[PDB]
Amino acid sequence: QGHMAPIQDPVAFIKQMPYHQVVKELALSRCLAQVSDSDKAFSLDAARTANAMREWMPFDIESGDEKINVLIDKYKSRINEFHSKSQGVTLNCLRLYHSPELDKLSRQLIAGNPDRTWNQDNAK
Amino acid sequence: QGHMAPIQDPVAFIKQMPYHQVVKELALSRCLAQVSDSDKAFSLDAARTANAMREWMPFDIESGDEKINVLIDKYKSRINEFHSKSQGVTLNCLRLYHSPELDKLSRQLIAGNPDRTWNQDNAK
Repeated sequence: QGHMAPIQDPVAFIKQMPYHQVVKELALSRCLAQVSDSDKAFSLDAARTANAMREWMPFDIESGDEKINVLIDKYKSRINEFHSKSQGVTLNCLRLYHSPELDKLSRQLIAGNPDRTWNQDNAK
Repeated sequence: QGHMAPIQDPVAFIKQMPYHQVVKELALSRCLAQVSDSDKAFSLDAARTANAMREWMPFDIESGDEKINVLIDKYKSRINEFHSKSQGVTLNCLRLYHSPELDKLSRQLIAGNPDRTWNQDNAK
């Protein structure tokens, strides 16, 4: 009730990002898909969001898929030794998203300069 | 099988962030909690992750809770008019997370300098 109007360009905010950041958005979204119920609407939404990111960057799909997925696998299942009741899978995905490892990989998986944006390459 | 060892300080990566960024982590995590099934393990995990962020920043809880939540509400339910099958609730939360609006609010809700870090204030 009292819902806001539809979003006209859903990926406008992605198209303004440097490509290395788009890779991180894909990685985060897929991590979230993998740590939630594969047979649920949220997990499916996150998976499709991750996959859709590839349209907006010159991503190296053939090698990049498994390189990203192996890295996700190194973060997503960690047991969090919290100090002083959930497992913190969301926290694991955030740790991945901010990791130096993902930051390094995010630059390697982009054809050309990883600091360019989709808008730069397609709109102007 | 072949699982990696437990994480010793789960929030080490949060403690190194400028406080305004910690607010964004809270906002993203809670957005993810709200767009997933409230009666599911993932949603609960995301909620607890969001709530746990407050320990690591001088956050203005009394006003900040609803200010963050009103902003989440302006992003989370948007209908994405995709060009050329999920609703893209994950995308909505990412849009929130990168929004100028959240960036502005994230600085307003921190006592003192919002560019300081937990480590700066507590460890050295």
